[PDB]
Amino acid sequence: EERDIQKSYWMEHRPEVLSLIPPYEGKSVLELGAGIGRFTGELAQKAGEVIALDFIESAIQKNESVNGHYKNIKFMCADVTSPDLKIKDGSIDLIFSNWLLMYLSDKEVELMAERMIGWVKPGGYIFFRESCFHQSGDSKRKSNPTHYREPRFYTKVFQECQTRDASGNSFELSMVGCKCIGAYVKNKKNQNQICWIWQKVSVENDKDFQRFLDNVQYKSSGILRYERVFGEGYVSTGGFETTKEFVAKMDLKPGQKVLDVGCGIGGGDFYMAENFDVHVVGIDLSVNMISFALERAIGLKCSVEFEVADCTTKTYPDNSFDVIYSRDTILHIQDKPALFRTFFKWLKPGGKVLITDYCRSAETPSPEFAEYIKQRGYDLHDVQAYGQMLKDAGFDDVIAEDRTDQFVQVLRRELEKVEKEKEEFISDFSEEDYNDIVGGWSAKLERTASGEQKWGLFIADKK
Ligand SMILES: Nc1ncnc2c1ncn2[C@@H]1O[C@H](CSCC[C@H](N)C(=O)O)[C@@H](O)[C@H]1O
Ligand SMILES: Nc1ncnc2c1ncn2[C@@H]1O[C@H](CSCC[C@H](N)C(=O)O)[C@@H](O)[C@H]1O
Repeated sequence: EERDIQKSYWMEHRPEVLSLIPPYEGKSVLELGAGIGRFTGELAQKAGEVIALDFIESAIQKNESVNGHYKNIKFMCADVTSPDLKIKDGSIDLIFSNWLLMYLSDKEVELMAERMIGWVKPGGYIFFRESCFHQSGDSKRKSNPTHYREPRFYTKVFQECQTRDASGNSFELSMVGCKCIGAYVKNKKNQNQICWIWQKVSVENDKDFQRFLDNVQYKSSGILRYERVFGEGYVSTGGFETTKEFVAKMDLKPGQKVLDVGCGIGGGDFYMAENFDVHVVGIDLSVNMISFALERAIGLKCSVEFEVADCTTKTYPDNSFDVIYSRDTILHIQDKPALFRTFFKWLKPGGKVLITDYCRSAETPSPEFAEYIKQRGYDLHDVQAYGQMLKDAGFDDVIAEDRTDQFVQVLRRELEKVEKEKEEFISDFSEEDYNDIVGGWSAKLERTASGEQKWGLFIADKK
């Protein structure tokens, strides 16, 4: 039994947290797992009345020895899960705990959310703080029964919690805050102390609809494994480092307008807009790509806009853009000359096009390369011929560079990093995700080594 294991464990065995908890001056507070009263004394000094509870007799007795002089505390030795624990429903302004749910089974956490919402009055708060993430228990002794859960579990249990009064008003919990104890630092290892603040609200939601919405988002998230390999914000060759190199060639001036054809999740667009004070118009055929772009754009003050659109059918007025930019997108486009003629009209006189794209050697594709091209739906040309297409469309000063050596260098570095981080990659993602990346990068390196696959950089300008 969980109860016996946790009780046995516990038988053998601050200003920041208080600053985080909802206002408690004058209020009715229930402290669960009070221990010897590290918080109890502080709470009581401002609270109207406190109930301090712990299932270890000696702990709660020590609490009473130290804090008993505060006459507004009632002390209880009880297990929070016990049916015999009697606390008047709707009587509590604030339920406070600090390390507690980690000592309950998964089903008991669900039980406790229900007990807690019952105990708190409408408009009241629940605060809890737990040690999270499985790896937090790697160095744990076999007889340490502490549950180090993924934070998503606590969020989901409490967001689905529902109850009724008599008769028969529905109540749920809204999430007021989720906070990292000691302040969140990006990429910082071992930040596992997390707290939540929930408020009891009058509402009846359909949890199946919420699960549906979350599941739609989860299904759309495959692109994140590619972002992991390329770099935050990027889903093509070389991430930020290649983007910085190529954007420099545009000579972007403040106030210019850039079209990004195949904008993906927007990282290159944020980079251009923020660093060069240009307006970027980004289009991508994928709803899911644009969803991430829009989300990462929230809060940014740079001038970017994103739309789901097919670049082969989208229309813009003549002379709309100073620059048309595209990275590893146009291999999907079957009629490049038509696309380029459209680019020529969209660009203002004096404008510029910059494209990187997958290409092939001039030689006829091997049967294996041809089948790959067909399955993927690609339209590949040699670098010189691609350049000629830009010339044919009316562009001047066409530069067409074979950058395959750079492509290979970048592929090798991208693959090596994933391989060296295999365990974490798999924990964050999955084994199948890891295999997809390693397999795909290995195959690209095979096709480059055979001499069949190429990578090109194209720059041209208009009149
Ligand atoms: N099911 C349960 N019912 C009541 N108390 C419990 C419990 N499971 C664990 N506890 C108590 O929860 C406390 C956790 S340690 C933290 C104590 C205090 N909240 C503070 O932060 O200082 C322990 O004292 C333990 O005895
Ligand atoms: N006809 C089309 N119109 C617009 N985008 C297209 C398209 N065909 C393919 N794409 C998009 O082209 C993108 C290529 S991946 C690269 C995205 C981004 N430029 C970056 O470098 O990170 C994909 O997101 C894909 O959805």
